[PDB]
Amino acid sequence: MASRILLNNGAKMPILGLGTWKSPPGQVTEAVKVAIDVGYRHIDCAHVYQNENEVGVAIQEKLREQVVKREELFIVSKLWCTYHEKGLVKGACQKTLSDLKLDYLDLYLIHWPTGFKPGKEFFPLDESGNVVPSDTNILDTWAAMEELVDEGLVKAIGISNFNHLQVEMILNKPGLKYKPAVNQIECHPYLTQEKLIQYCQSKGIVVTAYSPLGSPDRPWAKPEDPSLLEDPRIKAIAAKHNKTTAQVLIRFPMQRNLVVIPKSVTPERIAENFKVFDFELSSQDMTTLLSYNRNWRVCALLSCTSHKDYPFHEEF
Ligand SMILES: NC(=O)c1ccc[n+]([C@@H]2O[C@H](COP(=O)([O-])OP(=O)(O)OC[C@H]3O[C@@H](n4cnc5c(N)ncnc54)[C@H](OP(=O)(O)O)[C@@H]3O)[C@@H](O)[C@H]2O)c1
Ligand SMILES: C#CCNC(=O)c1ccc(F)cc1OCC(=O)O
Repeated sequence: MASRILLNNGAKMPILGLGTWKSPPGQVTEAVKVAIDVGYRHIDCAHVYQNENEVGVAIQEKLREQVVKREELFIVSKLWCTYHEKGLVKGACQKTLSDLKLDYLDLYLIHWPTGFKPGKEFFPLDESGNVVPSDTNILDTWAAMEELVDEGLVKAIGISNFNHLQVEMILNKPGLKYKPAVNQIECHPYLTQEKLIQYCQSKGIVVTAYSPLGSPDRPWAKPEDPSLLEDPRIKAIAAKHNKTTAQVLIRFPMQRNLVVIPKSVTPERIAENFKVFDFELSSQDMTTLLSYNRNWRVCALLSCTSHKDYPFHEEF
């Protein structure tokens, strides 16, 4: 298992990164510092997570300390839905750069295919509670992303939560200048994504798996929901390999040629989660884990199910 995967922009991306959604601002600086100390070279960020300033403090301190060089880091962020407008994309990217203390991003993603009305609110609602859309389409937003590459602000651009028809729309864009490098999607044994993964990989687009542990800290969790970390079938595979259940859940996408971004703010778990380059799941193990699919989503974007670009009506 090599540590990096080659992207279609010619750059290499570390296959294991640190997630930062829900990482409290008072804990995430330490989390990222510890992560870099124990070997992480890829951090997954987003403006909407409201903690990029604090992530940036950690990155900058480790650069200043010469623990790592900037070229050895792979920093990812995402354009939020209220910034899909041509005239807002650069400023959104620049705000993220300023917060992260960087002069470029390694990868910048369209966070969701759905554009929302610009303004202070991340989810602008009408008087009845539906998200208020933007009229700006996926293709014009993509053109704005391409401009960021040409201005030196980002080294690669990609997409997140795009279904295969939406990926296809970009690939078929008239005058397409840069193909998406990455599609970041939810993926774990309860949402195995075989169809979408195959499609993206066949087009040379690298897939990043989010919520690989099933996001037990997701704010809308309910007691009756399935739980990957507590699934005795997965625990059994972990026990056989003398690893933790989380380590199995992280190794699983790695062996499918995916990038994976487990989140933790717990120093011991941050270190644990990185120790996944010392064992191999068998083909049988992999197929067994795949068999647990139930099309269950942590992130279903439920306030946007009527948006013209809602991604999850399509089968994949
Ligand atoms: N593009 C998108 O739309 C999108 C959507 C969702 C997520 N993401 C990205 O993907 C990252 C990962 O997804 P996620 O945050 O939803 O959830 P996740 O990585 O599947 O799970 C995070 C949870 O697992 C716990 N955990 C971590 N390591 C553990 C271990 N070794 N043993 C037991 N529990 C462990 C964490 O606890 P502690 O932190 O307390 O240790 C936290 O509660 C996000 O942080 C974000 O960067 C992107
Ligand atoms: C379900 C769903 C869609 N996402 C959200 O509602 C959301 C909102 C804010 C945030 F910080 C993370 C959020 O979810 C994770 C993400 O989108 O990266």
